[PDB]
Amino acid sequence: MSKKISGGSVVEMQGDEMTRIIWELIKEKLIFPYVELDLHSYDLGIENRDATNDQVTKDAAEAIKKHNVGVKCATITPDEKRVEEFKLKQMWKSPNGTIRNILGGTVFREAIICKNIPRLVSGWVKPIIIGRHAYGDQYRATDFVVPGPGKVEITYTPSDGTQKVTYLVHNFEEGGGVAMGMYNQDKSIEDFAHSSFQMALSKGWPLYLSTKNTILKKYDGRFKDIFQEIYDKQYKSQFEAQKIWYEHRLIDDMVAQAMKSEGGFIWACKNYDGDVQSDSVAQGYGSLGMMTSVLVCPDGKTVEAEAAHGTVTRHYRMYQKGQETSTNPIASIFAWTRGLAHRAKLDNNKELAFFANALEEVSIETIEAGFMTKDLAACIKGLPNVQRSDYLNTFEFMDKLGENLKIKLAQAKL
Amino acid sequence: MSKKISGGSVVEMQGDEMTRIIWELIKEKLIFPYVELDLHSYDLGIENRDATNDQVTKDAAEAIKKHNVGVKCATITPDEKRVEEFKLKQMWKSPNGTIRNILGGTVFREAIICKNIPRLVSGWVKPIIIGRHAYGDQYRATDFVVPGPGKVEITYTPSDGTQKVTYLVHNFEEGGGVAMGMYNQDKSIEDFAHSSFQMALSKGWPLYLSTKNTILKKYDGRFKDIFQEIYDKQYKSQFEAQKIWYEHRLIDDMVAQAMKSEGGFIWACKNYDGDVQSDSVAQGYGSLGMMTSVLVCPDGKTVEAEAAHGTVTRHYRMYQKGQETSTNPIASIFAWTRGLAHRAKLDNNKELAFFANALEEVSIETIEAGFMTKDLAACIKGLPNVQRSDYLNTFEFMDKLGENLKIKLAQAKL
Ligand SMILES: NC(=O)c1ccc[n+]([C@@H]2O[C@H](COP(=O)([O-])OP(=O)(O)OC[C@H]3O[C@@H](n4cnc5c(N)ncnc54)[C@H](OP(=O)(O)O)[C@@H]3O)[C@@H](O)[C@H]2O)c1
Ligand SMILES: NC(=O)c1ccc[n+]([C@@H]2O[C@H](COP(=O)([O-])OP(=O)(O)OC[C@H]3O[C@@H](n4cnc5c(N)ncnc54)[C@H](OP(=O)(O)O)[C@@H]3O)[C@@H](O)[C@H]2O)c1
Ligand SMILES: [Ca+2]
Ligand SMILES: [Ca+2]
Repeated sequence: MSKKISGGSVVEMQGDEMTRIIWELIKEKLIFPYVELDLHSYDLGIENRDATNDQVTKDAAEAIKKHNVGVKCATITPDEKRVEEFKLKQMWKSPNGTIRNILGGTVFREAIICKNIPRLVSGWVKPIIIGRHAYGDQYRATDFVVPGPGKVEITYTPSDGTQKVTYLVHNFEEGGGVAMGMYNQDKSIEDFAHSSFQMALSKGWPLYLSTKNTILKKYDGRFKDIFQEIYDKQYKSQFEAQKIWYEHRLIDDMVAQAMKSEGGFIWACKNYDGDVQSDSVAQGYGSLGMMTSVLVCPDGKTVEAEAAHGTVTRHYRMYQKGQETSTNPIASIFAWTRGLAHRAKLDNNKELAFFANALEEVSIETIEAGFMTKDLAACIKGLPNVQRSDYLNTFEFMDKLGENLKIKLAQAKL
Repeated sequence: MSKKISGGSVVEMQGDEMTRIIWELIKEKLIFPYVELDLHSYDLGIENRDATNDQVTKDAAEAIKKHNVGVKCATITPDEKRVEEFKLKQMWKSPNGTIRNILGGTVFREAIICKNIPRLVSGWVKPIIIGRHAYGDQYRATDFVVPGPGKVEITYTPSDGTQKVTYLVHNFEEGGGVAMGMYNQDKSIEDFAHSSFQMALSKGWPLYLSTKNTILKKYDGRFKDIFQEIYDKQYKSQFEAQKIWYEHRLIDDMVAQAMKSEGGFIWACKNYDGDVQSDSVAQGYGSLGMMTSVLVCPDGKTVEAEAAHGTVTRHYRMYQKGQETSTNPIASIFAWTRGLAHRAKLDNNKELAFFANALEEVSIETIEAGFMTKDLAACIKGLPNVQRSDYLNTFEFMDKLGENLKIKLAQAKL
């Protein structure tokens, strides 16, 4: 609509439920008024994905390869109950898995900190950065139900023409169950290691990798060996210069060490662990609504910013019944600022870069000034002691943000 | 030596490193002096397992089936570095996986609480109980290294050999990587559900199950469907009477909800999640050294008690160097007490039951009186502010418990 700064090419991906509502408020009140964009939109709402048989999801991924920058809204991943809810043709796969599998790379997640917000974990005075391997494992697996007594096996047929190898997975003598198979590639694991070592060096913090190699001796063993190998041959000396270090730990030990630490380190996580632990860490610092998530591709030019949390169904349900909601929009806001910032970097656009940072400090300034959504208010007071007066609802908060942004930009221009 | 209370038949499993040292101190100073047990002993130390080609591990599991009660010390699970350390014949599999796979059931883990010990997580004023499915998944999988380009497929064959379903896992056309197969059985998942619903009813607390069914639609979907099914048909009404409830949550949502909760609920976890989260929860309340872990078998008669943590190798290295150490023995002691307490329940042995509870309160009384190992001292003071005078070394702590126990048992008679 009414815009002024030249933003450039950006790939936008619309989402579902509560986040879809918030997403539009962000563009209308915080972005469009000040930035003119060459926008490429792809509606990843559950209805449009079903309509296009999920083709829209693949088109978006490819669009990101071309334009180099994407910003995504949380989306719904269908299970049986969802198929029945929207009368879907199929139980579509996670659009995040599809995008990540096509782009590849590492998803770096970190909390968004405000000085007036108490944490649930007492010692985290420094930031914890998680590097989630964005490829393979459970997010590209094959699983099915075992109908009754029978044999389940997994085989490998070499392109080198030698004899195929067959391994027994299990002999179901009586009754059925379930089975599945998953995998990962060396090249992808290699990129994962490089991005981890590089992130630790740019921050000047130690690096940790977690696996369960004692149980999955071959599978996880490969992650552990590739990391150690690349470290010894290309990064060990650089780490020592900055007096930092790299260590591998069993997932058990790692989550406990993290819990009692004071933060200040990079945490390389396999796909699943990175998925689960980034939520635990976000909640630890305060709220799932306060965290950044950016997929950094192996090219060092392409990026996809997103909100790590989901569509927030519980809040949407309330909305549908006419009950007042107080959903944190910051995570969704920082997906735009982080993306536009990268856009700025790639175009040497100082104005856009200025805008991206300006919106980020306005978000933090607002909350520290005392205006926040219910989740952050519960951090200060106890959830049981939170009063309606301690916070603004979803839309009152977007309005306040809007005014503050308008004031800061004016302050800058004048 | 001495002994006085008739204890009955108990299967003991010796372990490795730091926990092996502690294990002997427990028998010599806390058990043997007051109880004469019919011990059917098995050495699960890494050296004896290698010597017997791991047969000793299977003999122990079978012994537990026969005598109905076992108590186990933490053990080492070999990876390449361990094979080189002890010059092992093979990279032996986890003895815990072997025992659990043979016995089946659910492993219930819970923290051991002391009033004077501060938590890392602020809101947990009530206990969190984890029910870890002890069968299948990653702990009975088939993983291998993929040497180069080729195809990996997984298949199922009815026992009547009439057909064969083949699913494509992945086409490796660029290089190599890894792949694996895993499974589970309906019957085992069914026992898991029943034990979870029953535990919630005996405690009078809500129950939660976590899975990632949105991604592993068939595999995790089966867990979710079996739980809901058994709930609706056999437990829903009983839950409502006690005003409690059951809900399924995505693993993402679950770990975050747990982090900000006040505790007071049963948490049904798939094998892997139960493995990882029980460590995070233990550290949250204070220390990995303060947690109980008991495998409750389907037969509702056989039980296996253990410590949830490992052999504590790091402390063990300082021990070998001839350096003074301070390692929490509490978890190892409760493995003996809960095991003896079950033996008492089965034989209707009142004297033994009194003894088991007496040792448990002595452990708690000692710490609350101000005598503890370094880990607990760091909970009170900050780790950076802990002084030697603030804690006892392992040998000093065991001796203090030993004297306190002597007192209580003397008053328990005189
Ligand atoms: N596209 C994605 O990246 C993504 C990621 C995760 C889940 N999902 C999808 O989202 C749907 C719901 O999944 P879920 O239940 O696990 O949801 P979720 O979106 O992660 O939210 C679960 C809970 O987290 C809290 N929360 C999350 N974001 C919040 C915010 N911005 N402000 C305040 N509180 C927030 C709320 O707790 P209270 O209810 O206690 O306030 C909410 O009920 C599913 O269809 C799922 O597939 C998508
Ligand atoms: N048999 C079992 O049930 C079991 C379970 C887990 C691991 N393991 C085995 O044990 C070995 C070591 O594995 P890991 O490194 O993950 O070890 P771990 O035994 O879990 O200990 C890891 C860290 O946890 C803390 N910790 C654990 N128990 C403690 C106690 N009793 N008192 C005080 N602090 C305690 C220590 O932290 P600080 O160093 O910071 O003090 C220690 O270095 C491996 O060979 C593994 O296969 C066996
Ligand atoms: Ca997540
Ligand atoms: Ca564990």
